[PDB]
Amino acid sequence: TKGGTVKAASGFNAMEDAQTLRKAMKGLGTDEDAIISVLAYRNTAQRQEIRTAYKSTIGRDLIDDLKSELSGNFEQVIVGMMTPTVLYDVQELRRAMKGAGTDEGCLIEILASRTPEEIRRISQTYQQQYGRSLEDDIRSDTSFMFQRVLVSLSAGGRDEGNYLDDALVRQDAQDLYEAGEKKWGTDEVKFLTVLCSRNRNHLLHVFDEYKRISQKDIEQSIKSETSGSFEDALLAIVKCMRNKSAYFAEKLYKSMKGLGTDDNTLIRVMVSRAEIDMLDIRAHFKRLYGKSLYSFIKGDTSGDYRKVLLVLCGGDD
Ligand SMILES: [Ca+2]
Ligand SMILES: [Ca+2]
Ligand SMILES: [Ca+2]
Repeated sequence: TKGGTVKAASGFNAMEDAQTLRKAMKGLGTDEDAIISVLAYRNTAQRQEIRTAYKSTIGRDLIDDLKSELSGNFEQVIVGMMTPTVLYDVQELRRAMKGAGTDEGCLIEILASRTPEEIRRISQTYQQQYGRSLEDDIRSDTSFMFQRVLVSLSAGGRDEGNYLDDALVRQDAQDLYEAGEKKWGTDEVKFLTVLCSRNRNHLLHVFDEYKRISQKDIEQSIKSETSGSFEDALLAIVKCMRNKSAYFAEKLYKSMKGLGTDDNTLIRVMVSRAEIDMLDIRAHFKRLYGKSLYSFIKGDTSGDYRKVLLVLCGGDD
């Protein structure tokens, strides 16, 4: 509703930007501020035009140069910014699954918050890039009910449109209420089938009906009736169906509120949402947490890494 912080620049001159960036890198050292002052003030599409212009104006490769000159978390953010939107998601999913470990939080976040149409583009691109099925990789990297949720989301087969079947909304709400009072454990299949199959309008109506019949929010019941990564995935679906901006505020809060910082999450959220809904994220952050997002980033990061994240945030003093 308020939208993003990062917008398409006016007066955009790709060749001039190419020259600014080369000047920033050429010779010993780097002018990191100059890099920020260009890249954080162009949108992702414009940054692709810079890449093209850099080859033809400078006779070099921009990403290669950035990678050579920069390091650490600042390099990660800048290279992130330079990556086409779909490919960035693809590469984040790959990173989350590569090796014996898994970044489960990353999988949840992307697969719960992207639309089916976005998931299909991601899935296609992952297949083309790696010659691997996204669904098959997810299936390998996760287990049990958590796997069922993530495989379903990755398959991108949720009902679409906004058709409202009042009788089915009622039935679903009742079914979820009963699934929670089954004698020998929650019926987790009912939860995951409703939450993974139904269209958004329908689910928003189920959530309201569930509260009407149970006097409890569906999130409260999820928290008391499920556990583990499976719980976390179901909560992510619900939160994303209600208000994805709020979900991402929560993701940012959790990435910073502890001792230390979940940089991978902070970076991905800030890069991936700066053009979509960062102003809404900021608003919801302030409501939930009574502090500005800006102040959290300022307090938990430093250096050029801080600088660029604060430009992505927008604001604020
Ligand atoms: Ca240099
Ligand atoms: Ca793995
Ligand atoms: Ca911290």
